[PDB]
Amino acid sequence: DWGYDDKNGPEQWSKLYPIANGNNQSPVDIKTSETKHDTSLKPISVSYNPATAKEIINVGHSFHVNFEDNDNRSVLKGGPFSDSYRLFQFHFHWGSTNEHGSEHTVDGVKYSAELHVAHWNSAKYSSLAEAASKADGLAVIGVLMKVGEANPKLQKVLDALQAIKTKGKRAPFTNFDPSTLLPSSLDFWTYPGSLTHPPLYESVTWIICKESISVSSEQLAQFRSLLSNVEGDNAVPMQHNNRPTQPLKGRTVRASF
Ligand SMILES: NS(=O)(=O)c1ccc(NC(=O)NCCNCc2ccc(F)cc2)cc1
Ligand SMILES: [Zn+2]
Repeated sequence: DWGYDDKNGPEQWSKLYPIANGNNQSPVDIKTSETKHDTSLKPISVSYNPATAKEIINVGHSFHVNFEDNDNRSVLKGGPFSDSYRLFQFHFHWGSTNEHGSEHTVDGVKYSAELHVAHWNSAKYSSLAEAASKADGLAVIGVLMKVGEANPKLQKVLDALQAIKTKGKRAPFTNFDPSTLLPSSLDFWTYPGSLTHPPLYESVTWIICKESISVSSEQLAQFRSLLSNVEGDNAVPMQHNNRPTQPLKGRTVRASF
């Protein structure tokens, strides 16, 4: 089993998953003086149906909000993509304290948390399971979360956590459009990368928003009060789940702006 402890964490993942030392690993530090503006990048277009929201689940190291993905009711288009990508999940990463928590960094600056909105290429593949290992299979929007004022748009998510406190618990999570969590501007960086935890597939086209969203210190505390243990065991809070940034290995981060 992999995790984020010193024994099973990011620094040891390569033992079980050798791709952890690959050439397209995520997250990365975005150095803005080295980004390349691309005039061929179109605007990001998201159109999500709130009826596709399905379920929230404690997965031990984090929690996931999953969506019905049987059709194109909820899609991401534009940016670097010619294909439509179907929403299937969003989740967060956070750190042990406010000073860190994001996965991507910008000019070395660490933010308090990071939102990931994940999609799969339904123009080319028939399912998430098929798409997840293909180089053009996944598209994930990352939004950096800067500690400050409480973010009211997180409210439904935060209010749901008390029903999935321990590992494996799950509950209906319906009628929610996660485009309400995105920043007002969708100016972005993009680069070819990977899942940020095992199985670390190098299948993700990343879309990192330039604008951050807010989160309060107490809202972050609610994430960290989720438990990684199963019901009845000694409580083990989910203190953190962000991977360190990884070498670019010659990749180009492109800017839409
Ligand atoms: N933090 S993140 O990079 O946004 C991020 C991290 C992890 C995920 N999870 C997945 O992608 N699960 C797909 C796994 N499907 C089973 C499977 C697929 C292929 C295969 F060969 C064997 C089994 C999503 C986003
Ligand atoms: Zn993630």
